[PDB]
Amino acid sequence: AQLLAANEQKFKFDPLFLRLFFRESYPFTTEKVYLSQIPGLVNMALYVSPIVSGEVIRSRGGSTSEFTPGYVKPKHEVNPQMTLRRLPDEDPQNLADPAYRRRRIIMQNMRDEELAIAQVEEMQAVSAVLKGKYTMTGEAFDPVEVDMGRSEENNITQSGGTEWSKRDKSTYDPTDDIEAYALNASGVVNIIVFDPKGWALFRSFKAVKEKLDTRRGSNSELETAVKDLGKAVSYKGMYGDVAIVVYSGQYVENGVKKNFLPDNTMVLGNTQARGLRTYGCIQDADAQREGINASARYPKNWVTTGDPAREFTMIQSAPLMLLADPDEFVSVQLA
Amino acid sequence: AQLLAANEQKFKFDPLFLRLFFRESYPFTTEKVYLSQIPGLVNMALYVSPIVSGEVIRSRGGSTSEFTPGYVKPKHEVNPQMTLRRLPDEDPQNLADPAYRRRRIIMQNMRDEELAIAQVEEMQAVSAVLKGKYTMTGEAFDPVEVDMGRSEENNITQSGGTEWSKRDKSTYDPTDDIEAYALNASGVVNIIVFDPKGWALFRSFKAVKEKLDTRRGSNSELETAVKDLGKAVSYKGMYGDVAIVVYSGQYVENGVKKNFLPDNTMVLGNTQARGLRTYGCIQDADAQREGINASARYPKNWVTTGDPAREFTMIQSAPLMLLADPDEFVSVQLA
Amino acid sequence: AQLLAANEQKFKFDPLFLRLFFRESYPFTTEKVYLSQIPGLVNMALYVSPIVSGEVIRSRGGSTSEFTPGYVKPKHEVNPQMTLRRLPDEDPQNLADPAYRRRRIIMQNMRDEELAIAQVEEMQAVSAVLKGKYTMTGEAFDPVEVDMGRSEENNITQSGGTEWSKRDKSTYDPTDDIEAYALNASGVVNIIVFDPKGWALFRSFKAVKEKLDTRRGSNSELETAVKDLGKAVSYKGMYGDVAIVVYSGQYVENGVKKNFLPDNTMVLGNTQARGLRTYGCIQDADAQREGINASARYPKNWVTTGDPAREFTMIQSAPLMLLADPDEFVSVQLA
Amino acid sequence: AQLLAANEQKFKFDPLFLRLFFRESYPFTTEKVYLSQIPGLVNMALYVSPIVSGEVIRSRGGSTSEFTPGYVKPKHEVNPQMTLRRLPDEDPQNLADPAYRRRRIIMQNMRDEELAIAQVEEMQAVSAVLKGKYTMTGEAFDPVEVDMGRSEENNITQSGGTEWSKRDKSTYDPTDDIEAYALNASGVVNIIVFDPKGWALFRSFKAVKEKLDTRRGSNSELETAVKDLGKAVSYKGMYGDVAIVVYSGQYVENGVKKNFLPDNTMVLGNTQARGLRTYGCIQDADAQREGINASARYPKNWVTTGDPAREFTMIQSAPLMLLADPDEFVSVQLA
Repeated sequence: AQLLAANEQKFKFDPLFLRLFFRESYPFTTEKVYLSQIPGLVNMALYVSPIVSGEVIRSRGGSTSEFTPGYVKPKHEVNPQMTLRRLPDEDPQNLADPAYRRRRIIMQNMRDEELAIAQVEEMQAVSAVLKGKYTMTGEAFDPVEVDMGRSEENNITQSGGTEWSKRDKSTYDPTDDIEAYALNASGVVNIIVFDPKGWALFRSFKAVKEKLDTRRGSNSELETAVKDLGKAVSYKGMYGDVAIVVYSGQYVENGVKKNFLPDNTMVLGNTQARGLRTYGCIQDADAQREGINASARYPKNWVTTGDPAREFTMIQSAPLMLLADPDEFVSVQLA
Repeated sequence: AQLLAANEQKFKFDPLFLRLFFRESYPFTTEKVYLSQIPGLVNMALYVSPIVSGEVIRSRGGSTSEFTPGYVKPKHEVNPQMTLRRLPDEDPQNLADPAYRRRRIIMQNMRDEELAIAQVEEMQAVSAVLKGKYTMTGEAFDPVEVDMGRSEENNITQSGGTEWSKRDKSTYDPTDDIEAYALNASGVVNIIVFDPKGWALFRSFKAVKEKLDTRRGSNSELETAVKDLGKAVSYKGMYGDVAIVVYSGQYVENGVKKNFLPDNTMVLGNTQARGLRTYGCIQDADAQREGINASARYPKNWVTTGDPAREFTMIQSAPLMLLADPDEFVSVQLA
Repeated sequence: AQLLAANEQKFKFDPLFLRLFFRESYPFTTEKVYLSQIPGLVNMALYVSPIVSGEVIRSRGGSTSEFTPGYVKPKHEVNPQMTLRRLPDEDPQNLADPAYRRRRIIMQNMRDEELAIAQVEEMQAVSAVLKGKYTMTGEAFDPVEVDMGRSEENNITQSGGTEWSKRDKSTYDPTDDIEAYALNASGVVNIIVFDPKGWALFRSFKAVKEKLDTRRGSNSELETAVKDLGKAVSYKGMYGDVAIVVYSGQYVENGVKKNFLPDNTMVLGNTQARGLRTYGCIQDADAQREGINASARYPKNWVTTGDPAREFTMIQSAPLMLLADPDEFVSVQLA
Repeated sequence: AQLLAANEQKFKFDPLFLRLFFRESYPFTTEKVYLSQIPGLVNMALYVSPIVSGEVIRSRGGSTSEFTPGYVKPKHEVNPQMTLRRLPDEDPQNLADPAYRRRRIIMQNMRDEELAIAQVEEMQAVSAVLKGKYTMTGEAFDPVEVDMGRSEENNITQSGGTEWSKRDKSTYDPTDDIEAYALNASGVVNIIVFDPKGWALFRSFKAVKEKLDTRRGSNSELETAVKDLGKAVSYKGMYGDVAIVVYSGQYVENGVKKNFLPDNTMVLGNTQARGLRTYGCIQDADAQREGINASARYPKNWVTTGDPAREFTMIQSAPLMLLADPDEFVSVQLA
């Protein structure tokens, strides 16, 4: 079987939530996740006298510091009969040999394993910061609930009383609503990412059109972070100070494709927020034997004999997508 | 007798269906097409505790998986009488040379042959995502039937009861009808490609021309399809969570021009829906000698003798356009 | 006499009816032009069994293929007594040399000469796409009629019914009228070339200026081919999906300048339309002696003896501006 | 132990006050900070004939001198239990090395320390420019007062009969009121930076948005100096000759965040105003031996033995932010 060196992917296509807020990652060397080891936030400086004295600063973890990671180990078979996809610049002549066919099917399995894991991680991040709460479910797995600690003031519901869909489309100005909803953000917002359906009603107002910018974007390197995600991510322009992004990602359930976000919703927040990317241990004999207990991903290839005399491929991981301060965003439930 | 390396075209101008739905291709190393050998889609990551053996993600195929490809091989004359278009100041001295003239005419003949094969692929694709059924028939070809698996709920006919035409053009709103039609789609819908006359009445609604956002800089990179296909595809604008595309493409029969789509239809579709581009084997005596049995296209230039003492150039293929999920679309038949 | 190879112009400034619709050129090797030799259309395909052989594919579609090229050979005399545009600080005393000045006047004569061919070619193009019928009639030239094949339904006049002049200039939307004239075009339209006096009334409608996205640098890339001929061509901008451009080129008669298009005229065409730039044969003994029977232009410098004792320079060309599909464009006579 | 030269930080994150008003710095070689030692201002010339010598010029600067700065000195331990951040594309082999892990911990502790000092260095600046009065407190410090020498008229709070909150929101123009506030500013006003809670009140006026040209690009230098703080500061636009900034940075208490400015307040000044950055002696036994008595910061690492047996890293400085003309800024307490 192919060794552990079969890890040649080096593709960074994290979709808009692991790249914009959850950039930093903290893999752990224990079964669970403890927030005590996390550096946390810096304190004040606390004026003291001259050399007379001096007191030591300890960065605590607060109240809750024990979470259970979402361990995952999806498996594929490497049956050497699947018809290989016609990737470009592929000569069938140096392809008929099994030594290359198997070597490429292994890489294909690695690619779609990594894609599934990363997409589940993004689903986890969206479930985390769309409402602040979160849960872990699954067949043959004990349910687990994770609570960030989102304040109730950051879950503004537009349906109650005053919506946006029942106002004049040529006289109503939605800037005041945006300011009133972003006032309680605990920090200046610059990202107001919408939904594909939710953006239509917002843009339908005429007052936004003239003020809205389309000048290619002049915010930051964010346009570079968007151009790679050309399919499900669109960058629109300037609201005057903040950037507008419409994101329409999809994920594949049992047989049906669904969006990450609830249909008519939007979020305000900051592009400089702190998003934890904690990971548990890869509870495998080989990983512990090779000192790779603290890692984000773990590929493995082997051949099982006797009853299932087949060769398999696994990518084990354990995400616990976490947010430092849940109250730095506002989740508007539009209607 | 030119060599077998005469396939230098590099013209990826597939017309709006081989590029939005059937982006994934699969050559086969066997005569028929065994759909069970397709790797298939990917489910999320379904969680398991790291003490129990994981479940193998296997490509569960359908009840029927043994299809027959539609072998197609057009051949052309290379008689050095056909006039040649003038490339910009391409040294007209060498034109009189027959050796260069035949080599030049081979290239144009190959472009014509390839264009003569692009259309059968989309004659298959239009039937596939318009009805879920397709018959391959022709002179000296035994009829073949392909049942994609489309159900009744994805073949709504507007004539069944209340129709759009027999309403009031200035007051009626079709958004509710569009939502009802998209309800039974088994997945997100964002593309509703129309007909050149199936759209002239939908726009006639007073509410539609107000709701439709015809502004440039629209949803996504889909406008690239407009730039590539400036001859048959237009992009009318936005409609909320769905774009408006008018496809007046035409295919030419023996002497006449005809439309791909019937006059009054629309397709509630997903731009991310996967479509198979499976191909059969090149069932040619020469092809097996060089190991080109599993390939998409196969050119061959040769010289016939005895009765038709001329020389021909032929291109063989076997397109079997397929969809993994036929129920991902809705074919509404307007009236 | 100067050598024939002294033909250095390479400054093609074709005015938007030879660079937008008539890109492809077909020089001929026969005194007349045989349209049947043009490639034209290619049939779709035939579903054939892999065993039996298919039928040969021919080049059909055209019936009448007889046309008379409009031979044009203007000449200039090259006496060295003219006044010349003094190059800024390049000719301190080189002008004193008669040979250098004569070579300069030869170059300038050719530069002025090519315009007398470009103007007639563009006039041919306007005659083609404004009515579909063209007449060749001049002194010492027999009158000949050429008909593109344009149907009568594409020469619709705004006078019939309610013209735009007798209409509201504040509330009415001409988009309905524009599209009502656009179905009978056989292909999506995106070019609406106007005449400034005809375009003046269309600009008046408030719905236009509300919809006329005059934002420069739009997704349309035609302006790249427009700014080169900025003398008489503007670029008004986008109109949703279609592109509005104003053309006011004026061709010089014997001493007077006349507009290419009548005042209240407008066209609907596609920027990727196929236009033929077929050329006849230069029926000159000198060209035939060097095998230049098939070419676009053929300069000739030669000195006369005895009665008109001077030196002359001819340029001979046989332009036969043709259209593949004459019904693709629609020419409306505004009112 | 880490060498004293291990001071590789090169991060400049001054929060909009040390980066715009308090540029120049004056570290001191004496324990207390004597104000009478600043360079000061200069007389004009004192005209003198060129036969007689002129009096030598002497500039002193200020009278009240014997101030006393705070002597903040935060510490940190290097307990090698912290879960180190997974730096992108770093190998796991190096993480096993204890020396590299210790160096990484020291480097992170340096960042945490330096982010703890700038908080006081900015709280002092905010307190100085709101009232010109600022007291230093803290356990075991004997609170020390700082009277900048403000006038009384430069504290105009809107508390009369008419305030900005209880008047007309459509016809009132705040230009006159802003100019009346800026009249007693001892200079030309240039910055009207807001606290966002107080900003939202000003933003509601239509007379503001009818003239607030919030075009992207502040002045070509301000937005260059403020993009680094994408988390705390934001730029609104230009109000004519002046710009508007919204500062929302928060200073953290022992466990809780607090705002630098009172919510409904604004302050007016200039970007060219001079602000002193006087420091004091770094009263350290080793710093005296290394000839660094007068400096801005002083890192130190040591290993304690026996009772608090650990290894400590400490940063110590002495900030005594000052101004030359404290009465040039006007702090309006809105209502």
